[PDB]
Amino acid sequence: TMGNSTVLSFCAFAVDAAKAYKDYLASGGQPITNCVKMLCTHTGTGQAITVTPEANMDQESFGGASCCLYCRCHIDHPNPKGFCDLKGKYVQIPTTCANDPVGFTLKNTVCTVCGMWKGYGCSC
Ligand SMILES: Nc1cccc2[nH]cnc12
Ligand SMILES: [Cl-]
Ligand SMILES: [Cl-]
Ligand SMILES: [Zn+2]
Ligand SMILES: [Zn+2]
Repeated sequence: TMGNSTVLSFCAFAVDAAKAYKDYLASGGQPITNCVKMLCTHTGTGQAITVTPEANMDQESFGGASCCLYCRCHIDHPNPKGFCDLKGKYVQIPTTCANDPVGFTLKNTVCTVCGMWKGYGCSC
């Protein structure tokens, strides 16, 4: 395995950190590990990003910042404000994707209607 520090350093100093990690994953690289898994009942709302763990039976709940490429790389977030959607919150990851929470949050978008992940929880 490359190891978390080797992967995160490679992405952090890349001109495009998101593309560096996606290309690394596509190459067969081991996902970033040591995301902070939360103790929960799996009876929550199943919403994507929440003040407290909200995993349903089809999700795992994690500490938000631990699942954010930009937080883990200690680099600026790519928006005008440099605001992080995940920091200080809990993130629900479909169990089928929970081996790679950083890649999941990087690649996916929260539905502004139901507040669930588009293409997963979202039933709009
Ligand atoms: N997705 C899940 C549902 C119920 C229990 C579980 N323990 C770990 N993941 C779980
Ligand atoms: Cl580590
Ligand atoms: Cl979901
Ligand atoms: Zn972040
Ligand atoms: Zn929706």
